[PDB]
Amino acid sequence: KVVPIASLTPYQSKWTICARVTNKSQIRTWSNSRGEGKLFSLELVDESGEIRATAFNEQVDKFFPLIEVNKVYYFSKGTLKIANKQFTAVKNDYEMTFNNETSVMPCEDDHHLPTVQFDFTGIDDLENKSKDSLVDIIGICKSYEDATKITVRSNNREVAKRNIYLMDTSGKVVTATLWGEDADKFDGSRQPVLAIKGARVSDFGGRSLSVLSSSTIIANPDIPEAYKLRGWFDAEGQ
DNA sequence: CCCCCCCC
Repeated sequence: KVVPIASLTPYQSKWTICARVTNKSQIRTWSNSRGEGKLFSLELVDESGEIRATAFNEQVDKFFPLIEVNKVYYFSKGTLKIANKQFTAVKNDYEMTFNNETSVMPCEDDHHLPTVQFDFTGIDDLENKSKDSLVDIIGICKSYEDATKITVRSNNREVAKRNIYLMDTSGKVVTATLWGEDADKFDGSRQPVLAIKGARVSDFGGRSLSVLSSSTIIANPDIPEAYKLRGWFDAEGQ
């Protein structure tokens, strides 16, 4: 029986949520001073709230191919505990981890559950944010560059890299780096309003941003401050 | 249990 995400608490292992996926990761392996394994993570949203959920190893195999982004599912039992704020933009005290107990059945998208949500920081306000801290931002993609292939000696990877320059009603332009696939797909033609959840702050250049693979980019967010942006921009931004 | 996200 279905409770909101707002209600979920480590003190009660009996719960079902009807949540829609807003972010699914790809499967990633790790190995360290502690452990070995693979995982993928999700970000969920309902009418009450949002939550990050992560499946490991044997659930990654169960569940990776049964969950896709933008769809609505019942999630039933997982592991809850304090969110590591360091590593998310997601707005919850806790954080779910699948287990052998987890069930994931498809739920009806008839209650229209919402889409990504954001807690924005003005591009003029990033001066007051810390390096490595995660931000949410909305901006006109004033301009963008072609993608290039960076070469990472530290770990031996050749990554796609695409810089984009984002401006908001303050006239402050911030450089933002896309990586990998993102760097490759992105087309900012007609200068769209982008809303990016969980972009990571960087100090290169004073303040810039790095769009991580955990970040969630919405091309023309159907949200009030996007019309507010295009409005200004087609006037003062010109 | 991850939590790396790269470069100038």
